[PDB]
Amino acid sequence: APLPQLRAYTVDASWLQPMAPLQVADHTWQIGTEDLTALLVQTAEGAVLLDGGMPQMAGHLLDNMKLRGVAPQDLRLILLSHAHADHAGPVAELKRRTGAHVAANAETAVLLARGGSNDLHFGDGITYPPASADRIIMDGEVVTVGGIAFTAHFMPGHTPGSTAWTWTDTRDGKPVRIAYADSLSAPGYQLKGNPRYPRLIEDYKRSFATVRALPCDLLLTPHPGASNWNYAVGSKASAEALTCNAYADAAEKKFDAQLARETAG
Amino acid sequence: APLPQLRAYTVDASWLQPMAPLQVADHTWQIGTEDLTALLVQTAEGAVLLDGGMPQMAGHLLDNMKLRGVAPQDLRLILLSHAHADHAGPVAELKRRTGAHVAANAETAVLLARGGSNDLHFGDGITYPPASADRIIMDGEVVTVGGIAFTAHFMPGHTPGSTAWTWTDTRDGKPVRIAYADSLSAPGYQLKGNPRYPRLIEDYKRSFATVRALPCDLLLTPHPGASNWNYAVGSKASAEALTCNAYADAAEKKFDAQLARETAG
Amino acid sequence: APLPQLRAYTVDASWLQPMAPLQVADHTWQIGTEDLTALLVQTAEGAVLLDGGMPQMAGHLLDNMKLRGVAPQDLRLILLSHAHADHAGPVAELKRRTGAHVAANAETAVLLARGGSNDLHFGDGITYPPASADRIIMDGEVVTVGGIAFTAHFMPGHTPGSTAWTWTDTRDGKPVRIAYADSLSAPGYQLKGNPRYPRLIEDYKRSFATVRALPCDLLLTPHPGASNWNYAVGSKASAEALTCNAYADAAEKKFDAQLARETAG
Amino acid sequence: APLPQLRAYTVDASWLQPMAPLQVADHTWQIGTEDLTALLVQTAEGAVLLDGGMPQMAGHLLDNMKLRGVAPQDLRLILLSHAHADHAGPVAELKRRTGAHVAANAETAVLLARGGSNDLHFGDGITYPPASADRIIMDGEVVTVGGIAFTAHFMPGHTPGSTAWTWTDTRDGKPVRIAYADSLSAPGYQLKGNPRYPRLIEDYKRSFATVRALPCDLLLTPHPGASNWNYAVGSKASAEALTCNAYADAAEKKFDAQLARETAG
Ligand SMILES: C[C@@H]1[C@H]([C@H](C(=O)O)[C@@H](C)O)N=C(C(=O)O)[C@H]1S[C@@H]1CN[C@H](C(=O)N(C)C)C1
Ligand SMILES: C[C@@H]1[C@H]([C@H](C(=O)O)[C@@H](C)O)N=C(C(=O)O)[C@H]1S[C@@H]1CN[C@H](C(=O)N(C)C)C1
Ligand SMILES: C[C@@H]1[C@H]([C@H](C(=O)O)[C@@H](C)O)N=C(C(=O)O)[C@H]1S[C@@H]1CN[C@H](C(=O)N(C)C)C1
Ligand SMILES: C[C@@H]1[C@H]([C@H](C(=O)O)[C@@H](C)O)N=C(C(=O)O)[C@H]1S[C@@H]1CN[C@H](C(=O)N(C)C)C1
Ligand SMILES: [Zn+2]
Ligand SMILES: [Zn+2]
Ligand SMILES: [Zn+2]
Ligand SMILES: [Zn+2]
Ligand SMILES: [Zn+2]
Ligand SMILES: [Zn+2]
Ligand SMILES: [Zn+2]
Ligand SMILES: [Zn+2]
Repeated sequence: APLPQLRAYTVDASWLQPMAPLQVADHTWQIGTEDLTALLVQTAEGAVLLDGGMPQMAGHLLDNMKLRGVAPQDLRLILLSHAHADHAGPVAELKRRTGAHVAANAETAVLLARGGSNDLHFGDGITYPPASADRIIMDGEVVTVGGIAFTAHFMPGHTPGSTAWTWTDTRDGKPVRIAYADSLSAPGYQLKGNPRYPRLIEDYKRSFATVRALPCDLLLTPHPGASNWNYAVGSKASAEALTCNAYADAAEKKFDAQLARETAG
Repeated sequence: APLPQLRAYTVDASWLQPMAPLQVADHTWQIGTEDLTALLVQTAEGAVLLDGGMPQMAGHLLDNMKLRGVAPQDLRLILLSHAHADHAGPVAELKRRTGAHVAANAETAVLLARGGSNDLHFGDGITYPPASADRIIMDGEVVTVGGIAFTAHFMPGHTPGSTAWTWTDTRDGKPVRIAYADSLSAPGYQLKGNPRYPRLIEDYKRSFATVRALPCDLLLTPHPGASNWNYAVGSKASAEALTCNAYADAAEKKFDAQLARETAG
Repeated sequence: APLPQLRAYTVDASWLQPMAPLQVADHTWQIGTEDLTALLVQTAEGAVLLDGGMPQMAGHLLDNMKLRGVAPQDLRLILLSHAHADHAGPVAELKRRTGAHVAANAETAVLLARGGSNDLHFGDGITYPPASADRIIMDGEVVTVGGIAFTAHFMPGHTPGSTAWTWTDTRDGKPVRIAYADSLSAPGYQLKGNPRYPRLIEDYKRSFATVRALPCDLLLTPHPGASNWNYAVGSKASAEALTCNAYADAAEKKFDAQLARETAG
Repeated sequence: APLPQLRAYTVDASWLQPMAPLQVADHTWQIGTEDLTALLVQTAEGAVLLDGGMPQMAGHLLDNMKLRGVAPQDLRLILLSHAHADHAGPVAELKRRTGAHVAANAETAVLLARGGSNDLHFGDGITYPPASADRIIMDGEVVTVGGIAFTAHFMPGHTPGSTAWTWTDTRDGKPVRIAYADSLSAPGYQLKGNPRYPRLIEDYKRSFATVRALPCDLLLTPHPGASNWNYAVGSKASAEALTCNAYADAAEKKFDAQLARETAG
């Protein structure tokens, strides 16, 4: 009996179902798929991309940027929620084709440079082309493009580098404080006494409190279902979206239930 | 219609068919699979590994090292023919589990650090966990472990970093100059006017001449079939093996035929 | 008037004054200089080095290891307090000459890979040869060599990656819990409203509390004066050494005074 | 007697003597110092910089770009002759402040990522802030910005990664084939039997022939004196400049004389 074949990272079809740009606020657009968020923020001096989704989405993102009037070279900066294959997948290829810089904290930088390999929980099961961060970000640091200020809020747990990004856009007239909060799932993770992540539970617990305190007129998440968006319904997409408070509290109830189950079995 | 799923790198079963250590000379053993070479050289001051095969072979290699009396921490150095998934696949994991250093030329180092992504010919189709080289090697440089001297001979073409490694072992008494020459295939490559590799044909042509001039009492290749080894027949494995001259000349005839076919269609 | 010349990183002579190995406990030795700590821990299966001091100390460290019976290849692992030139200076050269692996957290890893350049407070004024970390460590993770367990305790502030390392040695018979706590200085730092380190004050404040809670029968610090060691007096070197509590409290009083002075002027 | 202090990399004052932009052709300007070349090429879709000189020149270069109408964000690409402190010195800082990408061959990439440390001949004596290459270039590859095509010609010797860059500009009307050829010095190098560079002499010899064959209506070199430019005399700066043939032949005569002297003593 030979050694087993490598097994591809396959996802639900809706994670790979392309959509046209969906306007979130005056400068902010969802340009990823129906089930993976990729936010384009268009400024007077270039564009910012927050997340890119799966590795095979690079061309779709560039197509949607062009629909928005954004040439590849106009992308100045890539920001990330966390460096897993379904959110940072196409970053290497996007950098090559745009000249964009990547800004991320040290934890996200080292995982991205590994292509998601040697993941604390997934091992080498879910990888993607490696990419290097060009600017290292600290907790609370402000990154500014075209006058739009993006603030990082560290929320470790789902990954050590998990980050929420906040910025204030407008809706026609009035300001809208947008919060792009990272995932709070723990899919198949060993939570208690994890030798690769000894303070995992403490980090999640603090991250729930960080999410609750975010400036947050409008919450978005890497998976739209996590904050109750429906990208397929256009102008009704945000209607049932959760607050940052409700997102944190639902995530913590799920976490507490999984911890109790882990303690049981 | 959604975007396509990622597709795993699958190979012939014999590339993943484990074998027990096969002795090549007094200190040198084939410890990979029936169809992928991985050479262990055991010295008074630790072991050297030349190639590791596929990513999922790391545990098999460590098992065979232990059969040879070589504990994981006793592996001092990893050398590579070239940094493709089926030859350098398990290098990252081997480094983590042994403390070995990797020595390679600059071209092999940059490809390895990318996990084989953005390959000049394969793109992102065939990747593996990224790894960093700890020592950069120049053409003709000598690497010595436990008194055994390994000499690098650059033979670019199959990859820009393709390298032949030579060393002198013994067979009971008499010296045997071993040549571990890299692959000379060009699988699906565009050879002529390649914008990612403008001097590809010149490099292959020079590499044929480098292989012909190697010190070479015994030739081995990353794929045993390439030099006419049969690892499944034990002490008869090397009986029909090619000389370095015959390997180079057969590879150049194949190359010339493919170039003429490329020129035709 | 031409642009100014580059200016070397010069230190007090005692930071570069070599000393013979000074035994701290049964397996632990100070092998750096009179004014820079470099701890060698010798185990049944190889040695661990915690810090190396200045870049030009590599040969002195190897000389002292040899005096201890430790050949260069016997060094298995390098640990760091923080990645500044006077503590991590010779790490690159030590790795090349020993085959050791470096283990560090993500923050220390990214600063080390920059050679201390683009430092949040020093800019490019104080740099050293870059080095890569081979294993990324999480808060509370245990690294074990030869049965001796080293636990990391993150204490950000002096650098984002600042780390205390703890292990239990023996003194003849009885156990001694050693705490190698990092520096808590803020030399010339802007503490309040620092755009490169927005949560600097919160991190220092938490790090004082982390240091107070360390398992700590014997405290050592990267600069011996910081914990009131005198490496020049041999067996009396530790006599007046501070507890972890006193070190934290003295450091916090200094920090509070500097913050008040920063608030004033 | 203590260990010696670190010693700064100091150069002649004229290597740090700033100058205003000196026009070389319709799109090409010398914007470095009187004694260090840094070429700005201005295109319809952004600027290219070839070399930057010393680390402390970053601000001077940005000042000269602004004089040319080139904002920091308008710099798209940095190209290098070779990755030594006096030519690639400010690359890290320029990348941070412009968003430019660096393109270089694998040898130049690995040396740049080391900040020039562990240099084959200089060791750690001459270092600079490390920087990463964003695009790896092959021999003869064409890099295009704003329709202007830059071709790389490898000329190893001074460093393994030494590269000549060629492009065709215009002088008012007529085309001018510019050749920016790298240094061919061997300052204090051991040429014969160098274990860190065994094929050094063969590489230099081939590089003389590469330089002789360059498309070359106008030659420039990293040090203007090497090709007999005088940047201080404005429109007469290129009057006595050497051809590519004469540069190669003078460099080879110097090399041959140094080799004979090395063979003697
Ligand atoms: C298993 C996932 C997937 C993996 C991950 O990022 O952890 C990815 C590697 O495949 N992405 C994930 C994430 O939280 O970001 C996870 S969890 C899953 C995603 N949508 C679902 C959701 O959020 N609901 C509220 C139902 C659960
Ligand atoms: C297509 C391959 C495979 C790929 C490669 O390394 O290029 C790998 C990525 O899947 N390894 C390869 C190599 O030359 O190293 C190639 S060529 C193929 C391997 N054994 C065969 C062989 O060498 N014969 C003499 C029949 C041809
Ligand atoms: C300015 C330093 C020097 C610099 C640093 O590491 O920050 C280095 C870059 O030069 N190392 C330093 C450290 O805290 O680690 C600092 S502080 C200085 C060192 N010994 C002194 C001390 O600790 N006392 C209790 C008097 C103060
Ligand atoms: C010793 C140098 C200096 C060093 C180098 O790059 O090698 C640098 C590290 O300090 N740069 C150098 C180079 O060739 O690029 C060298 S050689 C020196 C520079 N101008 C002179 C010259 O080229 N003449 C024709 C007189 C000789
Ligand atoms: Zn995830
Ligand atoms: Zn996800
Ligand atoms: Zn291959
Ligand atoms: Zn192969
Ligand atoms: Zn410090
Ligand atoms: Zn210090
Ligand atoms: Zn040079
Ligand atoms: Zn120079």
